[PDB]
Amino acid sequence: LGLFGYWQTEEYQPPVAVDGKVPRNEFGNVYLFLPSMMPIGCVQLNLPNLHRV
DNA sequence: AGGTAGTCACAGCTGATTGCGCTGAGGATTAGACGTGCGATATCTATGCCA
Repeated sequence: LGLFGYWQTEEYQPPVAVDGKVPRNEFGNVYLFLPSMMPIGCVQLNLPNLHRV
């Protein structure tokens, strides 16, 4: 397991939603450990059953 | 007076229907570090020996 140092890591730049498409990771989701990780043009909503709508 | 076309009333053909089965998205959920008792290893040095 490669433990990279602070000098080897710069910064995570969140993507930008294009043409009404939400960017997704390799697994089809978005990592939202921090608010800055949210892609530009995206909003997180805590609405139950929102995906069905 | 004579006859066959328009029309209405009972038969076949077919899609909708009520029993049942799959998918896809929700809400619930042990193997190193840190410290310790123990067992093997170091070490400073008081004292008696002869040349």
